[PDB]
Amino acid sequence: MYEFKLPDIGEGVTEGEIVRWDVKEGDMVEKDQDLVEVMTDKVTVKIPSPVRGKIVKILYREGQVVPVGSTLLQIDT
Repeated sequence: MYEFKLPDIGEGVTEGEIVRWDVKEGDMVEKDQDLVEVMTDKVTVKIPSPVRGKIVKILYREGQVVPVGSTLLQIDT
């Protein structure tokens, strides 16, 4: 039941926008994927995913913007 939340690398920053997704619902993933881009204010930064398991469901879609402080995906481990 690992909950993945967007960490604040920079200052406070209160915004979460998804430009590209590296995974899809109903598919398996391995601890080795760095094709995910997360935009905070006005910059694109790539970060590797140190997690693995099974994807249950996706509540967020491409082009969706929401203030920082939520889980973009529920994953069982």
